Amino acid sequence: GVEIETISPGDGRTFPKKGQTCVVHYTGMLQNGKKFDSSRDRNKPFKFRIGKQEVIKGFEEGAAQMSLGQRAKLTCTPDVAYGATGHPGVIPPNATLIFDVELLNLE
Ligand SMILES: CO[C@H]1C[C@@H]2CC[C@@H](C)[C@@](O)(O2)C(=O)C(=O)N2CCCC[C@H]2C(=O)O[C@H]([C@H](C)C[C@@H]2CC[C@@H](O)[C@H](OC)C2)CC(=O)[C@H](C)/C=C(\C)[C@@H](O)[C@@H](OC)C(=O)[C@H](C)C[C@H](C)/C=C/C=C/C=C/1C
Ligand SMILES: [Cl-]
Ligand SMILES: [Cl-]
Ligand SMILES: [Cl-]
Repeated sequence: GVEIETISPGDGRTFPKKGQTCVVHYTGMLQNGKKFDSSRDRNKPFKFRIGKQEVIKGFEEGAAQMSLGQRAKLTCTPDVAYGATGHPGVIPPNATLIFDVELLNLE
């Protein structure tokens, strides 16, 4: 599943709701240490809708349990990420993924 380790606490009150758009900054790396992406380096926060299966299960389950302003390390086992298939040309089969996510806003 998804394991969450807080980097900085959020407000402890405002969490993503049904129908809301999450606005985050993230950095992703393979558990071996290779960084594969960062919304921070492109200076553009990442947006996705809660409950719309837009992102991998671990990323959305991690964000759903975060409050506004929280930053956390999410460790995603392959069954909540890209599983046996991987993501073509970027994420191999059976990859555990680490995401550093900050919940910036809810729209
Ligand atoms: C260039 O960078 C890519 C993101 C890259 C791709 C490669 C991976 C390593 C990665 O680097 O992100 C990465 O860090 C990663 O693993 N991510 C991104 C951050 C959230 C977690 C994860 C993810 O789920 O990616 C996603 C993963 C790769 C695929 C999805 C996984 C869940 C599954 O249910 C979905 O089935 C459909 C497919 C990619 C996304 O987060 C993008 C935003 C979402 C989609 C494409 C779909 O949800 C699509 O469904 C119709 C939509 O509704 C979108 C909004 C429609 C519009 C037009 C498309 C926009 C595309 C934007 C693409 C972007 C910024
Ligand atoms: Cl790297
Ligand atoms: Cl920015
Ligand atoms: Cl923002």
